Amino acid sequence: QTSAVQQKLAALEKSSGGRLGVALIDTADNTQVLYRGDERFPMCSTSKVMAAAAVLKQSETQKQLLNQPVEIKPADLVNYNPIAEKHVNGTMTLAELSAAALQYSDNTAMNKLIAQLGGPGGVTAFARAIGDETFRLDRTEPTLNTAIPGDPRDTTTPRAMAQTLRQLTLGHALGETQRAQLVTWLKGNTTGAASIRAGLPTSWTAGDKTGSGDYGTTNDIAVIWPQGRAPLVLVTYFTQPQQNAESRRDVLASAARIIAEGL
Ligand SMILES: [K+]
Repeated sequence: QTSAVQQKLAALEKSSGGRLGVALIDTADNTQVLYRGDERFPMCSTSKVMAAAAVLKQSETQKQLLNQPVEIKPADLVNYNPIAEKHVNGTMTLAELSAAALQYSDNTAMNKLIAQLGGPGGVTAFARAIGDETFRLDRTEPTLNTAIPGDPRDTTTPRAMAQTLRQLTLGHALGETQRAQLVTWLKGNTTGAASIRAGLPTSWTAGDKTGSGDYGTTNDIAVIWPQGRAPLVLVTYFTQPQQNAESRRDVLASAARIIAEGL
């Protein structure tokens, strides 16, 4: 079937000129709403959630891991490094790198998480360990953002990412103090006010991770606490046909507003 909500998302998509993917899980009743839910999209910086979560999982068996220093050298800086550049020729802890990656979208910080995990495939391995058969991380920053149409590298589907985000933030994929830390980090994101959360009633609270890349790729994944009811998980991915396209955070806000109005 095609619901009214799905038809509205298709109208939004048509007007946008791009390709929109949406997955909602309403934890009040476990129901899902999806739009292109099984199509692949480039994750861009939304993949930082999986990497940070994989390090949190490692920390369950190493109480001091998050306080472990990692050297930041000039050669490690990539294209967007607002926290790591302050620490070149010094160190950041794995907690500091996780916070920087998640809350500031620091790409050097992501590369240090990836390295801690043994490379992109270590991120994918953690995904598989928590039941996500779809996610794949193939490259480091910045090349994981090339976002070329039809390229499977560094992609997932909206359905898979919503399910994973639920398990990580609300379920039991992580230990309870690690889950709480992930949620704290997401709720302190600095980059999200124009994306999903722009489409939601302002009384609601949320944590999110944005992403952006080539092909005007504009993404957000969020855990949401609406006023008065059980939490939601919402994924909104968007990508466009030309390599140089502009970001469209407003499309993500519009998708979220359609979802919220449909509850
Ligand atoms: K970024």
